[PDB]
Amino acid sequence: ASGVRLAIVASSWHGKICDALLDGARKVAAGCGLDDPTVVRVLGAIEIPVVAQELARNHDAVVALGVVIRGQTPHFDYVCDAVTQGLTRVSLDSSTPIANGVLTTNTEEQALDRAGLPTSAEDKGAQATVAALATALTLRELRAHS
Amino acid sequence: DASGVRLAIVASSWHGKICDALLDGARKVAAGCGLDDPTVVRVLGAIEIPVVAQELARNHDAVVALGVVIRGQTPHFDYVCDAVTQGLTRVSLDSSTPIANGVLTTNTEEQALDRAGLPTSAEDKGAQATVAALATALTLRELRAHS
Amino acid sequence: ASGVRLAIVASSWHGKICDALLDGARKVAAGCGLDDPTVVRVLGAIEIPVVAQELARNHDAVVALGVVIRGQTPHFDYVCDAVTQGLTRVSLDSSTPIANGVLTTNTEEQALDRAGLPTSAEDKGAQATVAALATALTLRELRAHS
Amino acid sequence: DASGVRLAIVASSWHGKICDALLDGARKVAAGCGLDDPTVVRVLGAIEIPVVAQELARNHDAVVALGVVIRGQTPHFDYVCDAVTQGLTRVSLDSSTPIANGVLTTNTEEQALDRAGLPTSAEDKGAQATVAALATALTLRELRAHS
Amino acid sequence: DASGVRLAIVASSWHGKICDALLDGARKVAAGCGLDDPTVVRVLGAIEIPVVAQELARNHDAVVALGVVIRGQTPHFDYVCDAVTQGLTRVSLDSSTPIANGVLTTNTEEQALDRAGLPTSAEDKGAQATVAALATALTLRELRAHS
Ligand SMILES: O=c1[nH]c(=O)c2[nH]c(=O)n(C[C@@H](O)[C@H](O)[C@H](O)CO)c2[nH]1
Ligand SMILES: O=c1[nH]c(=O)c2[nH]c(=O)n(C[C@@H](O)[C@H](O)[C@H](O)CO)c2[nH]1
Ligand SMILES: O=c1[nH]c(=O)c2[nH]c(=O)n(C[C@@H](O)[C@H](O)[C@H](O)CO)c2[nH]1
Ligand SMILES: O=c1[nH]c(=O)c2[nH]c(=O)n(C[C@@H](O)[C@H](O)[C@H](O)CO)c2[nH]1
Ligand SMILES: O=c1[nH]c(=O)c2[nH]c(=O)n(C[C@@H](O)[C@H](O)[C@H](O)CO)c2[nH]1
Ligand SMILES: [K+]
Ligand SMILES: [K+]
Ligand SMILES: [K+]
Ligand SMILES: [K+]
Ligand SMILES: [K+]
Ligand SMILES: [K+]
Ligand SMILES: [K+]
Ligand SMILES: [K+]
Ligand SMILES: [K+]
Repeated sequence: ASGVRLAIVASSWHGKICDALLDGARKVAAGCGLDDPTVVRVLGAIEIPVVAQELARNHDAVVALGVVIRGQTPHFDYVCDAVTQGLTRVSLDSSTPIANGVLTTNTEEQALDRAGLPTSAEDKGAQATVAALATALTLRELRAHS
Repeated sequence: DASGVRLAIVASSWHGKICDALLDGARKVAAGCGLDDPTVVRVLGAIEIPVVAQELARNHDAVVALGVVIRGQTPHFDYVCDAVTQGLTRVSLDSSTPIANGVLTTNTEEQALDRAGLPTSAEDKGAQATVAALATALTLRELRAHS
Repeated sequence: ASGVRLAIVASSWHGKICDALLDGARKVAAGCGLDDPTVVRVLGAIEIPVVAQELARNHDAVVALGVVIRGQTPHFDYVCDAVTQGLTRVSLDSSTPIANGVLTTNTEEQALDRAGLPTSAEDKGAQATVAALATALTLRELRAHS
Repeated sequence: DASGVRLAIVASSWHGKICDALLDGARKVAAGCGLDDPTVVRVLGAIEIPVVAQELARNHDAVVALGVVIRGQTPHFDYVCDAVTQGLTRVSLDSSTPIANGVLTTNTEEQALDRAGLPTSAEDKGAQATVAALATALTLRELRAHS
Repeated sequence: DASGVRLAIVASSWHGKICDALLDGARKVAAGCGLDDPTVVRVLGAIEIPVVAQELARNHDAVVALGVVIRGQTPHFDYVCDAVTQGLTRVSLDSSTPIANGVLTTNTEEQALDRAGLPTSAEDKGAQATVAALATALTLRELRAHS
């Protein structure tokens, strides 16, 4: 996976968790032979798909990272619905893997357990990057060459 | 700073007070970021927002949507919100322009007041949405083509 | 408001309420100077989007009126889902406001109370027309002239 | 009259008895409206309906989709009905052709029988879906260009 | 005899044993139908399927999608299923190609095992998806232009 162009875009709402998710992503890339990928920051999860649409015109793969926790209003449902619609529409418009590494949890302890911190049980940020990179290599084999 | 961006705000009128509070907080962030007079447009309900926002998109770098939708005794709450979701998301990708979602979705009237930026409110979503739109407009400019 | 082309498309399912909706829309059209709007009838709410798509080709605003009441099956949810997706896609393809005056209630007494009958609480049929006319008048001032 | 309209019907196969009962009511209405032999095509499941409906819309004025989806023990039910709702809605507007939704969504099997047009049923949705398609086509015919 | 049709299969890897069980059933239906060597591609997750299926569609008459999504402790379940539903439905209509939906969605692991087609399973949904893709392909072939 040395010749694949990778991009990462991560939101900033709930800072501590997002930094953990970006850390797993970066570590997976460097171990797979990719030094410095393109990393872009945004404020919220709803602003992700419009930045990924721009990034897909120059890269082989995009990894989107975020965290959305349930509150006391039905606001949770609609923030997650946009990300679902947006990323799916960007993937098929540009024929590029967009990996969804956006966490959707009920409590904030669950979000901490899936970010890849010292005592976490999981790192879905690392999973997402492996997902994007493997797909990119697959598309390269299936396409016109040699 | 964000002095060079073209910004538009579109806000509905259903529930006057809360809408007037959301517009107030949005205007204060715009002014503090260097933008004195943005394009402000009023509409009746939240369903009319996406079509007006599509018009603003072909002349602006950032569009901010403001409104309030409170749950009644019929499932009418669900489908008003569903319309705003699909509309604002499709507009954003057709025009390659960030559209901020600052339309409140609450169960009670108290909650809606508490997130509107009034004297004794817990937060202001209208101010939050305007920061979301300007910052994403500045990012796209850096990513896009310049000398 | 007299220079506005206005089309109204009303469903037939639950006849009594539909005619109450349609006459509320008529009164507020006539009061705003528009004596004779284009009125088209359809049977089910599902058939509204396709007819509105046609009416958008030579009108400034379209109003959609209907009634959907919940039964013993999840059928209620999918009828509303179609209406939501259709009118949203019709408004954005033709850059025309399409007012959503389709009533969605749990019991029948609720749908009567929102129809604008002699002793009802309010009239959503009139509200939807004011919504279309005002938005049409807004798009007029924003667009090219003179 | 109403005999100038060309009609197409696509019905899935999942659940034997009920699909045939839906097609029967559809067939009765068409012949009663002057249309003796409409284009009938069979598919396996409800997910395969949209893609055949897209093909039939290229030389027909109206298309009727028929089928049955009954709830099981997994959330599978929700996602079969989403694909049908999304698919047909896209097809109807792409081709500017009415696509009638006569696919049943029920919690039990006894509910799906009662709405299929059987000897002891309370109603028949297959007949209602066809009427909806023919009427809408005739309306579009009048609204569109003719000498 | 479906010896003429060009078939592609795309199967995710999340939950290894079940994804092997799904693909085994799909290969066997293809082999009995006269199709010896189909195009088999693997991916990591279910979200990754629609984009690989879109590439496969440019060169095949039908595509089969296989995978497993089991519910957890967070609302994550709904959203992974939502993306698969939207993606596949849009791909099938864009390309005018049947895309069979053999991605399992269950509440327990024991339920996903029972519909995969193991030695003691109740059913095999992998085989069911392929039969759906092949039959629809032959139908579109009959409906489309030929001398
Ligand atoms: O196929 C999957 N089944 C699951 O139960 C499950 N849970 C889960 O988190 N994923 C992730 C997978 O769909 C994607 O690789 C990822 O979400 C995209 O970045 C998956 N994938
Ligand atoms: O990433 C987010 N996580 C949340 O829990 C959450 N709650 C919340 O209100 N936002 C805002 C974000 O979705 C948008 O930027 C905002 O709606 C402005 O359009 C976010 N963003
Ligand atoms: O306007 C409707 N209100 C309802 O409560 C209801 N229930 C119901 O089954 N329909 C059918 C109608 O939307 C369509 O004509 C039908 O789906 C056939 O395409 C309708 N229409
Ligand atoms: O902003 C709104 N909040 C609500 O709770 C609510 N409920 C409600 O019925 N409307 C009307 C609005 O969506 C539209 O103007 C109307 O549907 C006409 O198309 C609104 N608007
Ligand atoms: O018509 C159907 N009704 C159901 O309840 C049901 N459940 C179910 O799994 N299918 C399969 C069908 O949607 C597709 O042919 C299958 O998913 C392969 O793409 C169907 N089809
Ligand atoms: K690319
Ligand atoms: K190749
Ligand atoms: K723009
Ligand atoms: K640049
Ligand atoms: K127009
Ligand atoms: K002007
Ligand atoms: K046609
Ligand atoms: K005409
Ligand atoms: K093909």
